[PDB]
Amino acid sequence: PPPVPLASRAACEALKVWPNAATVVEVAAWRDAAPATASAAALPEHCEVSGAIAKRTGIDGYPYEIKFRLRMPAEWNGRFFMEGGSGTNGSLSAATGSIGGGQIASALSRNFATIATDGGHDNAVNDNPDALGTVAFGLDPQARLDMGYNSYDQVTQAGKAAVARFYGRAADKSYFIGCSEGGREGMMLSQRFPSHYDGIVAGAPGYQLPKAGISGAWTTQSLAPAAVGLDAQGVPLINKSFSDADLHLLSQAILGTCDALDGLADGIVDNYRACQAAFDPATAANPANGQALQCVGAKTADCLSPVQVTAIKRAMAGPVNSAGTPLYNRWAWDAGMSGLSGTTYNQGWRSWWLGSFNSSANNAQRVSGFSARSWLVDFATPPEPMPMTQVAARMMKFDFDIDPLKIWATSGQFTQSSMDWHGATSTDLAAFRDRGGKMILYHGMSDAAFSALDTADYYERLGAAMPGAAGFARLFLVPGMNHCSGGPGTDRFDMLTPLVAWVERGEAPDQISAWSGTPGYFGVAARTRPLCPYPQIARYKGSGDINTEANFACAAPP
Ligand SMILES: [Ca+2]
Repeated sequence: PPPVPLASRAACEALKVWPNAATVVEVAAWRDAAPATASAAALPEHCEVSGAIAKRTGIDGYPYEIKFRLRMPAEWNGRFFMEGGSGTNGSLSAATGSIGGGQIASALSRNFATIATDGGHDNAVNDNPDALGTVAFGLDPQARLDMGYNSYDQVTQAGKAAVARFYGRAADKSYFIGCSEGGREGMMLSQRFPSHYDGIVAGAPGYQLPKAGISGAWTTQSLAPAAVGLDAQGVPLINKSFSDADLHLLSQAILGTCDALDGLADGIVDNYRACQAAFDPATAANPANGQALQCVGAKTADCLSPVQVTAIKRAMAGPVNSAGTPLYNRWAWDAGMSGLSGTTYNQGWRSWWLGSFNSSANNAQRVSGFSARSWLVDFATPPEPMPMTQVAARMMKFDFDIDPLKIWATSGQFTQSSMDWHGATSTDLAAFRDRGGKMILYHGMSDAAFSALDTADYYERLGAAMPGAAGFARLFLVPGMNHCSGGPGTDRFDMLTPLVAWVERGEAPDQISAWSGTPGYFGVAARTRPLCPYPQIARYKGSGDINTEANFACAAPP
C-alpha cells in the first residue's frame, strides 16, 4: 500500500493487487462536494474510479469489456453499495447509487461507497446492425455469461478491493439494490454469490427473463385478431387492439368487481387474490350502467367487443404449448392496466404488449421492441439475428412447441443455455440466510414486463423450501403499480432505510411506507399507504382520511 494518507486525494490517485489481473483503471479523480439539483441530492467530496475488466475481442469480432465506475466518499459510513442494471444493460450510469422507488437521494449522498457496471457490453460499441442493434452482445458466448452473472461478480470484487485499499479496511456491510433486470441481478447474487452482499433489494425481478419473449409472442398472437390496420411489413397493428378509453373501461370494470374486496372503495385493489378469483371480463358488468362489459351488439364507447375480450383473456392467461403446459405464468387483473390523471391516460401498462395507440407502426416492447429483439439474439440458442423489420413477423410466427425450447438449449460455442446464465430460479438461500443476509422483494401488480404473480410463486416456493423464510426474505406487492414505477398506486418508497435496519439491527420490515407519485389518479393531492409483507394486504381502520397511511394496517385478507 502507498505510504499516503487514507481516504484522500493521494490515496485516490494512487489507485490508477486487483482481484482480476486484467483490471485497467482509466480514471482516478478527486471530486469536490456537489450541490443538490432538481433531480439529485447533494454529493459529498469523494474519489471517482472508473475502468474496465477483461478487455477482449468476441467471436463476433467486436470488442468487449466489463466497465465499472466507483465512488468513495472522503467521509464514509463504512458501507458498500452496488446499484443494479436495467433493460439489456450496456450503459454505465453516474454510479452514485440509485435506490429506485422514485427516490431523489442516492446512496452516495448518504455517504455509502457506490459502484455500477455496464454488464460486459457497451451500447455505443456493441451495436451491430446485422444482429438487431444493442442486443448484439448475444452473438458472443462470454458476453452472455458476463451479462448473466460474471460482470457483477468481477465488479463487486474490484470495488471491495479498492475500498479496502482506499479506506484501509473492508466495508462493515454491503448492500445491493436493483429493479427489473437489476432485480434479477439481486436474486442471482443471493443464489450464486451469497457472501457478496448482506442486504439485497430486488424490485420487479426478471428472474426468468428468457421466458419473457415467449410471453411476448403469446400476447402478440393473442391480441392480433383484435388489431385494426397493418404496419409497413403487413403485420397487424397490435397497438390498435385497444384504445386508451377501451383500457380505462377494462380497468373500471376491474374496480367494479375488485375494489371493495379489501373492504374499502378507493380505486385500489389491495385484495389481489380475491380479484383473480372474481374477475372475468366476459361476464363482468360495466359498473356505470349495469350492462355487460362485453358488447352485445356493435361496438360502443361503453363496451368491449367479444374479440377484444377473448384477446385480452388469452394474453393474460399466459403461454402454453400444444399440450396445454404453461411456459411462463399468468398475469393479474389490476386497475393499473390503465388510469386517468386529468386528461392523461396511463401508458405504463400498455406500452409492453400493445404499444402506443397513436402510431401507424408497432412499437410495443414485446412485438417489435427490445424485448422481442433480446429474446432472438440473447436468449435463443443459437442466436437468431435478422433485420429489425422482421421482428414483429417473427413473433407472429413463433411456434410454442419448438421456439420455447431454445432457452434451454446449447449449441456450438454457446456452452450454457440462457436459462443457465440468466435465470435465477434457485430457492437454496441457506448460505445467504445463515450468514445474516436479508432480502426485500417488491413488485407492482400492474407490471406487464414480469408477472407479479410469478414473483409471488417464487416466494411461495422459497417459504416451502425454507421454513421461517420471513425471518430473512419478504415480498412487498404494490397494487396499481406498473414496471418499477408509475400507475394508480403508491409507487414511491425508500427501500434502503428498512434494508439497513433489517441487516444491522435485525428489525424486519412489518410494513414499508409508500406514497403515490401521481396522486391525481385518485383525484387527490397525496396518498400514502403501507406496503405489506406477503401475503398480507393493507386494511383500512374504518374511519379517517383514506389517503393517510396512519389509518391503515397490514393484515391477512378478509
Ligand atoms: Ca380498495
